[PDB]
Amino acid sequence: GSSGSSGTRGGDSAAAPLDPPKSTATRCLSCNKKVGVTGFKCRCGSTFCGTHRYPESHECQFDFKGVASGPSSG
Ligand SMILES: [Zn+2]
Ligand SMILES: [Zn+2]
Repeated sequence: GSSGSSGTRGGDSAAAPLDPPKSTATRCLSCNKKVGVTGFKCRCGSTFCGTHRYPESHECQFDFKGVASGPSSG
């Protein structure tokens, strides 16, 4: 057996999916990868990694400037 503990309190959390107070973290929205701070915020608010930071890579839910087209992957 071993001893140890880790926890944070406050209003740091910037983006996170609908989850209970049991635990909260920051990960990508497509690869659910630990992005923490390095994460790249998007117009939709969500947080992605340096791989899915761009919109074209991740179907941005937030309607860009309202107008919508929906680019299909040939
Ligand atoms: Zn990602
Ligand atoms: Zn987005």
